[PDB]
Amino acid sequence: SQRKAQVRGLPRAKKLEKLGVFSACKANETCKCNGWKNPKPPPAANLSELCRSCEHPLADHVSHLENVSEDEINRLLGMVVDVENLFMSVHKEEDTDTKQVYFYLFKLLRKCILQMTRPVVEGSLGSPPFEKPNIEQGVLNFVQYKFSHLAPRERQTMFELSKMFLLCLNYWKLETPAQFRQRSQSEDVATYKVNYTRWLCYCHVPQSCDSLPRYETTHVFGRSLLRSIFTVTRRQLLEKFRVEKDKLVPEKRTLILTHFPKFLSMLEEEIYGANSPIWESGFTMPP
Ligand SMILES: [Zn+2]
Ligand SMILES: [Zn+2]
Repeated sequence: SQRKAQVRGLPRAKKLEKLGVFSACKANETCKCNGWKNPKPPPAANLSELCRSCEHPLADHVSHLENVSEDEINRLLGMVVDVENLFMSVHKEEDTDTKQVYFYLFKLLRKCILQMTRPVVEGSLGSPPFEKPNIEQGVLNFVQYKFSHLAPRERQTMFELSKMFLLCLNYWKLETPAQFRQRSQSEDVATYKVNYTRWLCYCHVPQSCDSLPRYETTHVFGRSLLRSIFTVTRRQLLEKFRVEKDKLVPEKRTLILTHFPKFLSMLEEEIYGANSPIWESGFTMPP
């Protein structure tokens, strides 16, 4: 997000050079080049410099940008930075499933710069939302269902803990399907791999690469994903508390220690219990 700020502050000539790298040549009706390649060994390139690949000037790769607005140039530059970022991540990524998603998104964004379009993810994985009621609604229903009768102070503390839990879920990294496979039944794995891919494309990667449409984990998923992940999230949360507790202000420290474990235990019952009412779209409280 800081390399983004820096490139968006450059003179327009330099911005066009950066974009020319990812832009189609229109020197003539037959040139099929998809990007200007600087002929110099690796201050703005002159528009007359000839592409290494196709020998047509930079001008002919960026002429479509001559009259576009400043904000549209900056949107495109954002995609360039995300393309650079995804490219690094693809090469660095050990996990197959993750690497393939990063590579799909890399190609998607590169193609959008080439076509001056807006990215949208597409494939057999479907599009959001994935399940209703979603996690955010389930958790709201849970707080009403179990805690409505508490005194207003204790009730506020549960609400605050619910908001913290939802914020955690929205930034927490899911297990890879390979990790999930090591603790689960083999037939559960294919369904988790679809949800993990959805999660990466719609939720997690867009947090780092904001040219992609961004959806909250807790808004597009529901009980099924929550059943897959919750026991690990819970373990990770309680462990993180053990590590960080003493950096919290004492009021928060005490409240987490004495109310959060039970909140999580009680939510676990509603997540996995066949008989829970909080996952019905019709959920309401008595008058
Ligand atoms: Zn050309
Ligand atoms: Zn070219």
